[PDB]
Amino acid sequence: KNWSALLTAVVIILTIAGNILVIMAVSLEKKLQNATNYFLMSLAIADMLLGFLVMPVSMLTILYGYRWPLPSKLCAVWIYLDVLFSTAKIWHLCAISLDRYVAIQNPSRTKAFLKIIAVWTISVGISMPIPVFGLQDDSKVFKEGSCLLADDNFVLIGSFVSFFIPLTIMVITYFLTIKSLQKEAADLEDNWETLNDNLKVIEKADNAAQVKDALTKMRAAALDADILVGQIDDALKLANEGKVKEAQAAAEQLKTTINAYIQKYGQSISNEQKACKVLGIVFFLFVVMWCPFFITNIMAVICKESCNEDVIGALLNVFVWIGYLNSAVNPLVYTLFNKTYRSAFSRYIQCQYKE
Ligand SMILES: O=C(CCCN1CCN2c3cccc4[nH]cc(c34)C[C@@H]2C1)c1ccc(F)cc1
Ligand SMILES: [Mg+2]
Repeated sequence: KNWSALLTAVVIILTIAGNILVIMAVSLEKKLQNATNYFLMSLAIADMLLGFLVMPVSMLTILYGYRWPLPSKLCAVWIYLDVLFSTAKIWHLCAISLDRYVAIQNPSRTKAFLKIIAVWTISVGISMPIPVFGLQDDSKVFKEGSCLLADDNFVLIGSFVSFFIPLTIMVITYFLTIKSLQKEAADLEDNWETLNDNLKVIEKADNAAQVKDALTKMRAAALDADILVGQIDDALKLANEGKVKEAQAAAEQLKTTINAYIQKYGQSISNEQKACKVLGIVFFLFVVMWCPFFITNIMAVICKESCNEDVIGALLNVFVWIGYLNSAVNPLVYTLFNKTYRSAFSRYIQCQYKE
């Protein structure tokens, strides 16, 4: 036996215990019902299934010295589900990254479920050559009787199509979301300045022209950022007919609507930027905990006869469990950085499920 098998059992349990709680948070808690949290439930389904189906079999092969213990046609099915769940996880993290970017310049639950299912079928068919060709040829899924994807052309093209190019789309759209929110925070500090400057011009004004000019540029700023434009227009026609102090008074009625609207839109930018940061920790620890696998497995293919394929193959049996450990940690990120997730799990650990 191995103490490694003991450590893996913990990693199976943390994966199964943590991700069920994530599925229980998103299914039960009303504050986790947006589209991103629907993807994080679907991601936790991929994590829960990897802990149930893939990760205990990988522990079983640790116990048999990576000689495959099961039926030989269960190898390509096991590598298919292994590659499927993780490929779903990267295309999920890519879909979160992309859909938060598009949600800024397009301002349903069903729409989430069309996207999730599109990401699942993309992953079902990208991973489809593993049972199609590996069940017809044991040399694609076996190496010295070790079940592992043995064809280098599957490992090169599977890493490029299902790990490199979703990570590339992920890291672009994350950088562009970060810049979009920084422009949106800067656009609304700018319109806050144009509103607050013209409100102070109106409260100094002796003549109708200075109220009318300052409300015109207030009507411009509000149009750029919602329905207080009409209130600004109501005050615009008060200034237009010489009623200076009555237009000045109605701009003070603007100052209460402005502070409400600015602060509400200014809280949702810091909601978005908080949420972008938590997703970026999720994105980061996916790639970092799978980087030692993929880079070794491509340095496997580059120095093939040169390097020790039994050392490389032993590193990859360890590096696969760095990436399996990632399945457990997306729930831990949600405890640390989202009070709604931290509270939901808290209540479920106390067996308290009533909303
Ligand atoms: O496909 C995956 C997970 C890889 C993990 N699989 C585990 C089973 N088995 C191996 C075990 C031990 C050594 C091994 N060398 C080669 C392989 C292998 C093949 C195969 C790989 C994936 C896909 C997209 C992502 F974004 C992130 C991970
Ligand atoms: Mg100013």
